[PDB]
Amino acid sequence: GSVAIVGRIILSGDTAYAQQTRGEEGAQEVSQTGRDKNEAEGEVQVLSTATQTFLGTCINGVMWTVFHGAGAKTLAGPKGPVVQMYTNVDKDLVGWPTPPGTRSLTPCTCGSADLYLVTRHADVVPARRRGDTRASLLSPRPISYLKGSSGGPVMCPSGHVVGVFRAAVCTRGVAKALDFIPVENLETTMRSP
Ligand SMILES: CC(C)(C)[C@@H]1NC(=O)O[C@@H]2CCC[C@H]2OC/C=C/C(F)(F)c2nc3ccccc3nc2O[C@@H]2C[C@@H](C(=O)N[C@]3(C(=O)NS(=O)(=O)C4(C)CC4)C[C@H]3C(F)F)N(C2)C1=O
Ligand SMILES: [Cl-]
Ligand SMILES: [Zn+2]
Repeated sequence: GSVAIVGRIILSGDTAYAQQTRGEEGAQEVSQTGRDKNEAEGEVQVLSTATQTFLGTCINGVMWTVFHGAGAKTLAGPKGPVVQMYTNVDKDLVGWPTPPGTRSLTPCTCGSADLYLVTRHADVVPARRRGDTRASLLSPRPISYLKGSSGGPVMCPSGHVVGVFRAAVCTRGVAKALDFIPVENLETTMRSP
C-alpha cells in the first residue's frame, strides 16, 4: 500500500481552505496501485493510507510527513510509487521528493515567536514558541481538533515554515502545546552523511 494525495490545504496568509481531490474510492485506488495521474499543486497536501489520514508539508524540495502516519510506505505518483527519500523513526520523520507541480514553503529565518499551526480542516491555530520544538497554544483545544494534522505546517507571521507538526502536549484529552520537527532539523537530515 502507498500513501495517496487526497487533497490540499490552500494557504492564503491569515486563512486556509481544505480542498478535497479524492473521495474514499479514488483514495483507496491510488494507494493500492501506487499510481496517481492528478497534477499536484500547493505546499500542504492531505495524505491517506488504507487506514489513516494526515498531512504533508513541502519544504526544500521534499514533501515531509510523520513516520507514525506514513510508515516506510511509498508515495503514489505519476510514474508509479515513489520510495521515501528520508526515513527517520527516531524523529518520527519521513520525506519523499516533492510531487511534480508542488512548491516548497520557505524556511523561517525571522525568529518570530508568534506561530500558527494549519490543521487538516484548514483551521489556523495560534501558538507561542517555547524552545526548539515546542509552542504553547493560546487557547487549549480538545485533542480531536488537532488529530489528523500531523505532518502539517507550523508557520510564522510572514508565511515562512518553522516546523512540521508531530505531536500534541495533551493531558486528559486537552492539548496545551504543539511539538514539531523544526525546519533546521530537516536541513540537518538533508546534510546527514
Ligand atoms: C497523547 C498524544 C496527543 C496522542 C501524543 N502526544 C505525545 O506523545 O506528546 C509527547 C510529549 C510532547 C511530545 C511527545 O513526545 C513523544 C513523541 C511522540 C511522537 F510524536 F514523536 C511519536 N513518534 C513515533 C515514532 C514511530 C512510531 C510511532 C510514533 N508515535 C508518536 O506519537 C504518537 C502519535 C502522535 C500524534 O498523535 N500526532 C498528532 C496527529 O494528529 N497524528 S494523526 O494525524 O492523527 C495519525 C495517528 C494518523 C497519523 C499531531 C497530534 C494531534 F493528535 F494533536 N502522538 C502519539 C501524540 O501526539
Ligand atoms: Cl526533531
Ligand atoms: Zn519567519
